Amino acid sequence: FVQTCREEHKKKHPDASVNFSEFSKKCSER
DNA sequence: GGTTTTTGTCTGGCTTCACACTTGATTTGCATCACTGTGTAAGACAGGCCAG
Repeated sequence: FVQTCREEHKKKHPDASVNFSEFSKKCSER
């Protein structure tokens, strides 16, 4: 799932390179 | 069902090779040479059963 989540968020966060720990937490929380 | 494991996910900044291009003198790869001895089998041949 995590790849798809991050791919969707590529536009959600306009140009940010997101953290590993926090992105894990977010994909986890959904 | 809980309790245990495998195997993924997301980045980048890292380390470690391969490739890039040239020249010409080495080094390798590979097929070939000339050549007889040896096995195999295509011949020839004397031989002996038997009939006129």
